[PDB]
Amino acid sequence: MFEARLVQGSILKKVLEALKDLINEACWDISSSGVNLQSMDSSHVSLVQLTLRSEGFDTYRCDRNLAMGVNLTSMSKILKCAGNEDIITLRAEDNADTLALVFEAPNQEKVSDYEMKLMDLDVEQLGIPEQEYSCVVKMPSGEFARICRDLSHIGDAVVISCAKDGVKFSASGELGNGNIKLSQTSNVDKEEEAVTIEMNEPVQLTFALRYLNFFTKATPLSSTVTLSMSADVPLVVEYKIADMGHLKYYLAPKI
Amino acid sequence: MFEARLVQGSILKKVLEALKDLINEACWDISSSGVNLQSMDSSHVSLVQLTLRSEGFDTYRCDRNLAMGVNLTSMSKILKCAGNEDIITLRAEDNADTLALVFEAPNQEKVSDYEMKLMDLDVEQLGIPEQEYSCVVKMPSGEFARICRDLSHIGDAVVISCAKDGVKFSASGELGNGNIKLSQTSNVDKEEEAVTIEMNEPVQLTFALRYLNFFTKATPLSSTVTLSMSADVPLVVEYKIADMGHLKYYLAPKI
Amino acid sequence: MFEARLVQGSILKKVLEALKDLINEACWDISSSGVNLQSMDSSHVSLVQLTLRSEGFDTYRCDRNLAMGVNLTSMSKILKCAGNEDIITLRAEDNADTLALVFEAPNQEKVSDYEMKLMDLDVEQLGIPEQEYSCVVKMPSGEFARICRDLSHIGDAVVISCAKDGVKFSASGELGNGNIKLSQTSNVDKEEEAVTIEMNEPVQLTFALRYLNFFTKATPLSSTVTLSMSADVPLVVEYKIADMGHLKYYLAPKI
Repeated sequence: MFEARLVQGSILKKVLEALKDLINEACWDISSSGVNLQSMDSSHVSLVQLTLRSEGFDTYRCDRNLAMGVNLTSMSKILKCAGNEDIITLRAEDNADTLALVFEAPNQEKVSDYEMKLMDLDVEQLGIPEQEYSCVVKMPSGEFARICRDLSHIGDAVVISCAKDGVKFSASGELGNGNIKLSQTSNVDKEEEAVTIEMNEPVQLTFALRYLNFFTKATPLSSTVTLSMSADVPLVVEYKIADMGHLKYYLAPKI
Repeated sequence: MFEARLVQGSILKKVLEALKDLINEACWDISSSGVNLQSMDSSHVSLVQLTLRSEGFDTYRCDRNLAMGVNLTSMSKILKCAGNEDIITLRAEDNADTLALVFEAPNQEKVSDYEMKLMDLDVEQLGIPEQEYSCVVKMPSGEFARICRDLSHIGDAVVISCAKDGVKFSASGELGNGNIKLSQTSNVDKEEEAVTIEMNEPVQLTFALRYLNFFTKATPLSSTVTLSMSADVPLVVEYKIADMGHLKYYLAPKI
Repeated sequence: MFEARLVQGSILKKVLEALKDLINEACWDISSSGVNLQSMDSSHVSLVQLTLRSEGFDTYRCDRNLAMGVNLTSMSKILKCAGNEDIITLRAEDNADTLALVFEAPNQEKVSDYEMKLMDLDVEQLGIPEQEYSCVVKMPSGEFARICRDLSHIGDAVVISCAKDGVKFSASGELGNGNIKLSQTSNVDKEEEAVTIEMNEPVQLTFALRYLNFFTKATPLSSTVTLSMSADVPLVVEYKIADMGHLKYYLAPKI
């Protein structure tokens, strides 16, 4: 038996809401150390890596490594039947072709029990080259979402320029161009309002806005986001999942 | 002649919003004891029965029993035009076949006078007698609304199974299957957000989920809903209309 | 050079919201006396005329009259990017391309520099010249908005009847008919409905409700609206924008 009881159900709701548009199907690599997902998106452009560590779960049980192939659109639909404050328990027999999802209200008067059909899929594998990056921008998650959205009216691509004297997002198109300059803070007082740049050398990279606008569906999961960049390698957009792990999205620059 | 004055016109806005999707035209039986509507949907699976007592109105007079044929699409349109806190007055002179509806804004600035056909058409008048039911379930209306909404993502039918210690709703379909068990809870005193059962013998019936989703548009009219059920007879779904009367939806099971 | 600055970002946004569904490509006349926009809408039915005097901006400089051809949907989008508390700067250097729109958030965290390509359109004009009208009605803007919206459920045309009593809007279609009567009560009254009317002779004209429902998108720009009517000429619906300027709509009555 695999069995994982997650007390804050909102978290799994949000993860599915952040993945279902970008990718339709993917295998859930389950083990004693946690749950891990790794997939390309459905247009073969970006890469996604999800991690939810075992200890994040209130109760956790994994007799042996499972791989469950999963339609995320169906999984999301089922999770929309969960409340935000439900305790969600995930359960699969060792080689069973189903995943049960139990949504307990907090007072135990209402209990829901769903049994999802798996789909049978060939796993993907990479993980990408772990790297020391030139720039690391930490910033509010709501601010990053709004920027990508604003600039998507102007252009299909965004140039992210970092230097010592700031970060800048620029886009360009048929109706013109725009530049959004977001200043580092010093003493912001809260921690989650900070804009901090860890800079080694200036960098200027171009990314497809369409894909960044997918990545920002993870905003509910965290109040900050970090962008790690270096020349000619994929951007990582990282959202922390409430002490349990993370959702990274990798994207090639143009060129 | 007919005239009924309702100071809390918000109630009548809620009833028409409850009726307009399911039923398109209906007979309005007006008498000195009040308003009684009764109709099948255009597909013959369900029946609605509405009752508004004369004493529920601020003023009421009926000279003359009347069977006004009414287009509920058109009446819901006109009611849209009413303020939330307008006084609503319904009116019919005699050998005129028109229903007038007068909305007087809260601080007598503005009177709106509306009038609609009153197409007296070949119709019905059933009733169907008092039955004794195997189960009667009372529960919060917003909770029944939620279970019908969520299960409609899974299948197009719901098995309702009643038992001493609770009621279950189960559905099955494309993306897998689902059951929601609500427990009898007692409490009472501080609120009736309870789930109570009255069980002479257990019941187990399948119903059309889309119809139950029409019925739940009445959710805003009452904090609770009752479900009376028996083998082979139509389910009743009752909503109380704040000390003026009731709204009952009737649905026959399958097989 | 042209340059204008405003603290009231919001007003600009509301002007574009109120124009952009009626007209696509527009020509802004920028002179030293201010900004002027005059155009038919894209169906050649109604006429719009916007005026924003130079004094209404808290800085204003214009060397040379410019005719800046803009797509109003694209400019509404851009202005959607700005904080409602943002300081806005409009800037152009004289012709081809660049209108620059700069949004500076209140305390210096964020600056947004946009640049809109201008197309070459001729500066229109015609400026149909003023008149004394049989009848001039002034009323709450949100009440005028609500009357057009509601009657649009009954009919496609409204008949405005002005009289010493007050003003009456009446519409008629398939479902039946409706009239709304606002009366002149005296003075010193709490209700915000002091409908006032300056009158030479009762008028009675019909108007397409589709277009009136375009003109009420200006509702946020002012709390009152003034209607000016005579037989055989266009209605004028005027929103005064706070001694900054005005937005006028012209619609001819049905024959």
